[PDB]
Amino acid sequence: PKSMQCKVILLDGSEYTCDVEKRSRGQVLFDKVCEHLNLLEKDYFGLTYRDAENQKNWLDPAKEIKKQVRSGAWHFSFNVKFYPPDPAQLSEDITRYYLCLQLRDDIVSGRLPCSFVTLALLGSYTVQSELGDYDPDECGSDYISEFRFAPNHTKELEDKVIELHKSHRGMTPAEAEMHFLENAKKLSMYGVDLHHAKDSEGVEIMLGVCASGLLIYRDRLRINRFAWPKVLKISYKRNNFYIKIRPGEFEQFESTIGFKLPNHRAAKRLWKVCVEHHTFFRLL
Ligand SMILES: CN1CCN(C(=O)Nc2ccc(F)cc2)CC1
Repeated sequence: PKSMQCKVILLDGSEYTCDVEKRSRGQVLFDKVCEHLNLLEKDYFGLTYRDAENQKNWLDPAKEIKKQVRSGAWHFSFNVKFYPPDPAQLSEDITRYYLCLQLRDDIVSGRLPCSFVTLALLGSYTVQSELGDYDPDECGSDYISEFRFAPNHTKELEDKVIELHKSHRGMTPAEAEMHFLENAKKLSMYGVDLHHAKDSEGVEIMLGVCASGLLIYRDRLRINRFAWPKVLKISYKRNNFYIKIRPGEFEQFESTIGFKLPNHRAAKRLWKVCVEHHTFFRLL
């Protein structure tokens, strides 16, 4: 029974390797990775792979791995797929831990923009969780953490992490990880999956997919929002993506809104993540 080697980049940056039968569905690999991670609250997570265009795609757990990775390597990342709006409602501390690891990469990568002060506060909770109580012996006036806190590190930011770390004496890792999440969850781009697009006029916009709905960023001023309940149908056709809005009160007709994506693959990818978010966040 022929098996393919799988390599999975974990959220701590280490690599998990296993074998699966070459006709295996994504769920088989996902279950192995989650068992490795001692993760029970699996519904928030997924595996990603890179397609022939180097775009990130979710591995569909219901479909054969081979039919998704096609010509590419059996190389994956383990990621948060659905960011919980209220991480305090998760059952297990270990779930919150993996969500913290993801958010730390979202911040360092610049996917999740963050003020100086919030970068320093999030850093201070990570330091408290991972080293415990502040110790002056380790950190002199010239201290620079090994910890990556931001897309760009400054001495000022390092100083502020240390100043806030001092305030967290007695804080336990789950407690510090919960404070991390109570701050991160409020950030305007928390759990927003962004897609480059053009409006029905050719104006370059961003489409954001998240728990609360579909966001349209037409620049720093003029952000439109479509809550998931207000969306009856998501469709794609060639390079175009469409949302069918419920009729407003006393309105005769549904309304359909159309966008232009980079290519057909990008339209199908945006369609699939919207359908998935709509289904996931509808239920809980
Ligand atoms: C396999 N499904 C996954 C979706 N669904 C669920 O509970 N979603 C959810 C929404 C929002 C939240 F914050 C947590 C979970 C039930 C089982």
